[PDB]
Amino acid sequence: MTIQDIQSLAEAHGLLLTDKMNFNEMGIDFKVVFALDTKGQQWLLRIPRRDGMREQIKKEKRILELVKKHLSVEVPDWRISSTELVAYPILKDNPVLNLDAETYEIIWNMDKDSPKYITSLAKTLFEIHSIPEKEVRENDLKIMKPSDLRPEIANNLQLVKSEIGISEQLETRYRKWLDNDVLWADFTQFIHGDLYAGHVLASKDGAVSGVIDWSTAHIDDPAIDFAGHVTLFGEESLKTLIIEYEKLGGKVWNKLYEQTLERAAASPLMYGLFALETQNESLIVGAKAQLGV
Ligand SMILES: CC[C@H]1OC(=O)[C@H](C)[C@@H](O[C@H]2C[C@@](C)(OC)[C@@H](O)[C@H](C)O2)[C@H](C)[C@@H](O[C@@H]2O[C@H](C)C[C@H](N(C)C)[C@H]2O)[C@](C)(O)C[C@@H](C)C(=O)[C@H](C)[C@@H](O)[C@]1(C)O
Ligand SMILES: Nc1nc2c(ncn2[C@@H]2O[C@H](COP(=O)(O)OP(=O)(O)OP(=O)(O)O)[C@@H](O)[C@H]2O)c(=O)[nH]1
Ligand SMILES: [Mg+2]
Ligand SMILES: [Mg+2]
Ligand SMILES: [Mg+2]
Repeated sequence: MTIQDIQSLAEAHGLLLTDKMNFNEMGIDFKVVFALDTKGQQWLLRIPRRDGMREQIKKEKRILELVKKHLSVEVPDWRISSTELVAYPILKDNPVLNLDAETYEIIWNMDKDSPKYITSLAKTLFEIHSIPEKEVRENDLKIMKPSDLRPEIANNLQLVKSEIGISEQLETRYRKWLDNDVLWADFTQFIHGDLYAGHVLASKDGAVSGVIDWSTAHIDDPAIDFAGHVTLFGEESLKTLIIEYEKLGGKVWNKLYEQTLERAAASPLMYGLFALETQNESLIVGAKAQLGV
């Protein structure tokens, strides 16, 4: 897409943009543009990459209106939310990490060992997970009960194995995990559902100030909101995060740490399931790579 193409799309939605813009291709769902309007306001544009995304756009809009009422940190304040374009004013701080546009390598915008990141991330996790189930239900978001989690993952495994394939090693791990009763919590809570450093905004000291990408939010296993952390920060950091979260009153179980590791390891299964649901071949090919087939 050209700069002029983006200017025309934005003008079609009442947003008059300068030609000063740069592109972020990190996301699978949306191409993002850092843009600047002729009054000097910085804008974040999210342009759907696939056909048939209208419902997820309207769902994410509803999610954001729900969560902004409950969180101390900023979330995107959508002003345009058509089937063609999503736009919100840029948030205050940079994400904790970015990908290098050329190399695609992680660029860290804070010291990853920042202690403030752990304590403030614990607080944000506590606030997200505190959102009342009644409000989630009233907003027509998916609610998974504890009894739903293992049957769903088992269905996911059968579907991915049948449609794409899975290595024998990954299958064995996933089936041990599904059978390991003590790992699974007896409660579910409202979660972000795609939470990792790429979606957390912080000042340079590591104090979390915002969370961005919200289409996945629903009630589910809380460990899902810890797996992205252990994937990039490691097991001892995860242990510290769990300790800080419990200090705030976050609901835990003895095996939350172990469950989080298995959720992190289930990333390829979740990617394969997502790719199949999109029906997008390029995505399915990428998932098949991670599945070891
Ligand atoms: C550092 C940067 C890397 O991010 C991660 O590794 C984090 C830690 C994953 O979250 C991990 C951890 C966790 C908990 O998500 C936070 C888990 O749910 C997912 C499956 O895997 C991400 C984000 C996953 O994306 C998410 O995949 C979901 C299936 C759908 C979701 N979105 C489009 C709706 C999408 O953003 C997923 C599968 O790795 C994307 C594929 C394409 C990649 O391999 C890409 C190249 C990643 O390596 C990455 C972006 O470079
Ligand atoms: N600084 C800054 N970067 C942002 C902001 N919103 C999005 N980004 C960047 O744009 C990228 C893609 O935007 P997302 O909304 O995550 O796109 P997506 O397609 O939903 O992403 P995934 O579902 O994770 O694949 C993010 O990973 C950030 O690097 C923002 O408000 N500020
Ligand atoms: Mg994203
Ligand atoms: Mg049990
Ligand atoms: Mg997203």
